[PDB]
Amino acid sequence: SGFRKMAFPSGKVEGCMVQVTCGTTTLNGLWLDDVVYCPRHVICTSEDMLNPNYEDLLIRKSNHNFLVQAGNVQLRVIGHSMQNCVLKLKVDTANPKTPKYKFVRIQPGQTFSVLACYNGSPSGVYQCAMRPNFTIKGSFLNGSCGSVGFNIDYDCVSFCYMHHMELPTGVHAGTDLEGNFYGPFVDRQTAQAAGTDTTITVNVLAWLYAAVINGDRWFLNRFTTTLNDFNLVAMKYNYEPLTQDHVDILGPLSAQTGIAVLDMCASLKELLQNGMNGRTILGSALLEDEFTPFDVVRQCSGVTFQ
Amino acid sequence: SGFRKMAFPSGKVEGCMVQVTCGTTTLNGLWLDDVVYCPRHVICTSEDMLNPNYEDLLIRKSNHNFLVQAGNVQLRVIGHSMQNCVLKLKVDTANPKTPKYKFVRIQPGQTFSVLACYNGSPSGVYQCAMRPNFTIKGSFLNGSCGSVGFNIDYDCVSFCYMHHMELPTGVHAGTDLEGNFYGPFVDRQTAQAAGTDTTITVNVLAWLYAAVINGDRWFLNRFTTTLNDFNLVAMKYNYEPLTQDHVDILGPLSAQTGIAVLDMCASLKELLQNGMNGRTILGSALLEDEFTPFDVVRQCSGVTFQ
Ligand SMILES: *CC(=O)N1CCN(Cc2cccc3ccccc23)CC1
Ligand SMILES: *CC(=O)N1CCN(Cc2cccc3ccccc23)CC1
Repeated sequence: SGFRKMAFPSGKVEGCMVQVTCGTTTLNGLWLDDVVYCPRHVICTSEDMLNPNYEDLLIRKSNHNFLVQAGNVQLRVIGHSMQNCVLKLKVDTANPKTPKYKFVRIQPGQTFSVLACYNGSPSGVYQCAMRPNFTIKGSFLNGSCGSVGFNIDYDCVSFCYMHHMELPTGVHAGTDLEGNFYGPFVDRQTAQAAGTDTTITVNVLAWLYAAVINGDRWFLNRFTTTLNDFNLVAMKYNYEPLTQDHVDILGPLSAQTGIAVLDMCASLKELLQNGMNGRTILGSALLEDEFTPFDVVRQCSGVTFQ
Repeated sequence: SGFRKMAFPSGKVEGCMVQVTCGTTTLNGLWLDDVVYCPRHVICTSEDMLNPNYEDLLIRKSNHNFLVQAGNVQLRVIGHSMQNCVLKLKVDTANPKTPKYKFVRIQPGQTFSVLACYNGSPSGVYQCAMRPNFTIKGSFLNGSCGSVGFNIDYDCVSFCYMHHMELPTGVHAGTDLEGNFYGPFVDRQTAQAAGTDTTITVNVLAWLYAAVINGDRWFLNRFTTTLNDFNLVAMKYNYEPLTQDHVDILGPLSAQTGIAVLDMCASLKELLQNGMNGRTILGSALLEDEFTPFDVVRQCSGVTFQ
């Protein structure tokens, strides 16, 4: 028993992190096979960031201008190209520690682990959700860019995020591993506004099911409700609307606890209107939305990986 | 910027986890050099747990009764001994992935990372604190015993915890790597009561300093206070008393924020008496005590490891 915000084990990713230096800037890169991936703003100076023309700046760089280091081993760049907002550096040595991997573009509300790195070296690991406004609320300092987010399925590492920037508001924005930003952001030093950050309703329900599995049952009430009636209340509190796909995804948790989704929705409705009255659920005084239904099943059943 | 409950990277520990089987029971073991460490209750049946005589049960076991597996590689046990509540299985092959390591017995209030494992395979990683009553509030299912807690300093893994049991109350108890339980618990299926679980005051202060570093300053008030006056209020709310050693440890955070410890204590005092009024600090509606002052400095300065 117990419930924790659990990250994936990071060992398979630790062996892929390298340090990338171009001119004076030093960021993290991700070394898979014989290619290193890193944010293209590694080629910028502090002055270029206000309005960078990446194509023009990249012309002034040659293969020998990029210094890639893996601990103390040194890689020779024999080819470079820009793909959207990431640089692909072809090196001479394939990474012997390359795991079974895949590049995936996640959807808002999905969760992943971040391996925060500085100078190519791992600093720590934590779990987070992609917010509905395509930001993440991470922990990143200068030099952490190029750190990656990932999931592990079976023996395969699915890379889904590379960190690029901190917004003036303190939240974080980045790309998939093909270099397409999540959200409308651009890699330029200019005022950018994220949208409204709504609560991931299907995740909150999954976490309420986790609470019941672990013995916190006080919020379970007599009422029930309808999907339309619930969504009308949810949207007033900036909760994402619930759809039938969401109800389908919660089916196995319903089956294990004997509590129907709409009944659970009626408990949530009352929690939104009346608050929590100074009580807690799974050790929290706020409704938590960084666990997907799959995260709950995974943790409550003990799924392991390679 | 940002602040997250961050675990250490787990790769160095993942390569040390093995599966240990004796008779019908299968737990996790920790393979360092040519020794495997595991909970001694691996030699018990479900019936033995009510009142086990470990010395007598261990007599009925020989070296070939223990099956240790590392993925698909198999270790041959050539010597076994009991040290307090852990078994030390001498094997024929030294672990090639043995890191620089150390065994350490931590003090209540210190934090560490747990690598939750099942059948010798990693499932996830999370950070937790040793509570003042020597329990931890983990996430553990059947088969997770022998999972270990650890810290990383420089290039050295400091093992400080091995999981042994779940109390009837849902909290977790275990030993150091010499097999001495933390707290008064015994590895036997009997009703055991943990003491009162108090809040780790010095950690709460460190986290308030983290909040100020990250821009949450609303709780900062006009008043100040004295150590004696603060402790008188803290003990009413089951907070650990603050000592001068605690004030000394917080010195660097005081220097970086320009806020004196006693001034920060006066803010906490008002938070304890008046509550939080539906506001949050670093995304939480509760005062958080699972960050040590060192965790805050580490995260807010970007310390890396091997
Ligand atoms: C994450 C990291 O290591 N850095 C982030 C900031 N900086 C370059 C950079 C990249 C994208 C946008 C942006 C906007 C303003 C200032 C700097 C920016 C390098 C280090
Ligand atoms: C953690 C784990 O894998 N297990 C814990 C429970 N069990 C054996 C065991 C060990 C210590 C105390 C105790 C008390 C009651 C029941 C079982 C107990 C094996 C699996």
